[PDB]
Amino acid sequence: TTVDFTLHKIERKPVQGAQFKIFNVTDAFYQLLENHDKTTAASMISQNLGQYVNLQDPNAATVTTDADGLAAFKGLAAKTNGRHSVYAFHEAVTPQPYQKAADMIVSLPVDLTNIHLYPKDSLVTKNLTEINEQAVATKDLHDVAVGDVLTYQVQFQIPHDIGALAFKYNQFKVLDYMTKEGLTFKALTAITVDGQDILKALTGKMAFMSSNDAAWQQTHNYPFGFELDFLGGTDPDAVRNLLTQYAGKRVTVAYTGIVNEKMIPDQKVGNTAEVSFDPDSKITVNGPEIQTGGIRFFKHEAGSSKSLANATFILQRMNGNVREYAVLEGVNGMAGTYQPTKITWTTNQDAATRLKTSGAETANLTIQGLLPGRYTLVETAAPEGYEILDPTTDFEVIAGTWGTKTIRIANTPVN
Repeated sequence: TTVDFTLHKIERKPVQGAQFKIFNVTDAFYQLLENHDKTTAASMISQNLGQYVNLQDPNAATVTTDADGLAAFKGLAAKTNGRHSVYAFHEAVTPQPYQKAADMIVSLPVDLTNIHLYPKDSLVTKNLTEINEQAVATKDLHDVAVGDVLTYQVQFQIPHDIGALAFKYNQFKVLDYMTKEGLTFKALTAITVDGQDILKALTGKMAFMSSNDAAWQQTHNYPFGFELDFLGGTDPDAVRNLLTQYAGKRVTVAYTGIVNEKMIPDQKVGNTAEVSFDPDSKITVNGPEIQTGGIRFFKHEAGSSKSLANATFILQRMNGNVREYAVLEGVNGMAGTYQPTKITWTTNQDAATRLKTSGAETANLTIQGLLPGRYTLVETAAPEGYEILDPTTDFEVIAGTWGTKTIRIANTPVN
């Protein structure tokens, strides 16, 4: 009825600061057991854990590694609804410069009370390193605004025997993609190994494709992505010679992506990097999730539920002492539902974008692409026939959603 898990994060060197989260996936596992083997289930959850769990669940117990790189999870249940429990583990945030461990899983009993796990790192790794050229923390979930330039790094090892004849290696694929929309591929910014950029040597010598290319949609299904084959370009030989002199070393592929107006809230969007040396064998990792914010209002005649169009608003934010006001690009000829390509901020309120209500029934002013935190909707004009009731409506964009509810705002009829 009771078990313990002692996690040991080490990378020779122990690692303090790494936070782990435990997930009970007992019933998620036994669901797959109907269609699948124990091994196929065990791996499926380990591979794509976020498919089976909310990875940022508050209730999922979380602990941080101490000085010794050690993290206890005391007193777990052995059973779970008449099944021997199966628990999954996930490194939620990692300190610099360390990498994110693989998402390991265990099925009970094995019996053993004090169970010591040692979460090793994945053979492919992905991170969100920067947002608008400013470094962020390595964590499983990042909240984003529309028009943000996101910088990703996919890291993987070169085989020790890369220059073998048997040539042995004629393919070094690197495939990144997202299943759901939200990003557009901006650019490949570097390919570094041994802290030295080899992108200039490789350009015009690899195969390289992305979402922006006409050849992508016929060959790949996905809205965002890029494919990169080192040994499948116009000069595979020279590119193999280049890689052999860094045989064993860790290549990092950096690229930028732009958050677009198809990115919607209530939708966490991950990416997946796949590395393959042949069509037979792939090593693969899922990056961190990203989500954006939004909010809905209902402008109405006081007392009734009468929707009032052409009530003008500006969105206000605090920057410590400083008031700032939203400037929405890509919203020429929109009203009610605003789906901007970039929300940027100004201290001059005369320059701020005037948001006008539509007169739709359910909610007649929506904004997407917002960061979470506190805001204030300021009514600059009531529609003709109505005076303003309360000039400011302060609210909170909840992290990754449309909010807990649509915010009703009343106008007073003059007659």
